[PDB]
Amino acid sequence: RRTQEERSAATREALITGARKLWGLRGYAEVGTPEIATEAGVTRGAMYHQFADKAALFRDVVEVVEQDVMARMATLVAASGAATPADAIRAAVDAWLEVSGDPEVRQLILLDAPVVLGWAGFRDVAQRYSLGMTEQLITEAIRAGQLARQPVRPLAQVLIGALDEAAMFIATADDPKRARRETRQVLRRLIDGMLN
Amino acid sequence: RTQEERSAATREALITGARKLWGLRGYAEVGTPEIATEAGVTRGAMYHQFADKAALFRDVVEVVEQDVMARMATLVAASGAATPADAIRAAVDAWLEVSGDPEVRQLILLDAPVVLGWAGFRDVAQRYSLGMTEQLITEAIRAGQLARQPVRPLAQVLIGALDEAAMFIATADDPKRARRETRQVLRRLIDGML
Repeated sequence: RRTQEERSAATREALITGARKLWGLRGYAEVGTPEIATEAGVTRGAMYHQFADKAALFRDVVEVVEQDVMARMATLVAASGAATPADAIRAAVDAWLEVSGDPEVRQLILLDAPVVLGWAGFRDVAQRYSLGMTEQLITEAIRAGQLARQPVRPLAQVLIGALDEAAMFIATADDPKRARRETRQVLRRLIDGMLN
Repeated sequence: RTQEERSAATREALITGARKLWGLRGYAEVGTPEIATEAGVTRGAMYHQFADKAALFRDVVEVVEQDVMARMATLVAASGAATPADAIRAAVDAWLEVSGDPEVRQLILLDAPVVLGWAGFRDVAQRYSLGMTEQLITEAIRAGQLARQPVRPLAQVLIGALDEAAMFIATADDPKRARRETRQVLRRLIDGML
């Protein structure tokens, strides 16, 4: 026997896992909640006990994917050997271009999320984690004397705007391999210009 | 009067009314009946000019983009900028002024990427503000004022930064200080870029 809180937690995770998989492959518009409930092996009644509607489930999917994106990026940044805050910023660019190239991340984060959530929803749900990490890297680069002292939150929001748009440019390009290479170069120059 | 004069006046009334109402309340909050009513057009005539709500939005974005391009060009010329690099610098101030218009933010920044999709909006902006940015970047490179690099990605990434800068100011608890701080970080980023 499982306790009710245990069954509720296992039900919730199965739905997030199933929605993430199916929406990742086919897009938010192409998969309904009945097919997701079936995929998770849960009844529709249990599903609607965890999530009021389709959009509430998508929001949780986005949160979980974004957390995964950050963890994957931290691994790539650690693998780059970056040993200063500025070098971590440079590596975070390449890490983002690699992870956002994941077809599931492309579908869920780049194509679906800005449309399903709107601007304010995407900032609050999707962007908040990356914005916080970016603010920290900026603060540390200023502390280390690698970046001129300046307002941290506006600069972080501007960088995130540039990085999100870079991923969109690659994701929609008729030659994504080429677009990724060109975009990587302009982003590296933009970061190097931002720094000392 | 002439038949095309009628359709053109009908088309222009629908775009003007849709621009105004969607500008004030957002695409999702105004239906085509309220727009036809604002424009003084019948439900049949409005349908004859625009197949669906999104088709009308596409023409609204075109004229708004045109207005943004013209306002940006006017302010940059008015700033006294006389080199491509100074024109790029002046565009920061010009955009922060033009983007203080809530209709511009609602239609271009909030609605357009949702209603048209990102690539669908790009197809419109490439003929207007995006194309203009690409040209200014090309000229700064030709002048040796900007490091040679892929023009199309740089133009689009810079616009992405400017889009979010405008939204950061608009939602700030203190918008007046946010505009000053955001101008500073944008100027520093551009000056480092040049």
